[PDB]
Amino acid sequence: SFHVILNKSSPEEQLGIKLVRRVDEPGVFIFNVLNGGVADRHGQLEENDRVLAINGHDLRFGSPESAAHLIQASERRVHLVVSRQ
Repeated sequence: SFHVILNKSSPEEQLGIKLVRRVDEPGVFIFNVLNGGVADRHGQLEENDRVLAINGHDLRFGSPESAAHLIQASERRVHLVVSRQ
């Protein structure tokens, strides 16, 4: 796994990542990265990356709903632990 730090300019700003579940395996995955958004401009995240944790909260067997809630909860800093096949 590897670390990605994204910073929100405002607490309500979205990261520009659509997170999804999969029918046949556990995990929270990136479906797409929105052009010009925070994640896109940072440049590291790719489609199909798995989000393993956000700000120290484990998402290995978590949901995109929990991920969204955690992203929103942070005032600015979003520390993602990510894996890529």
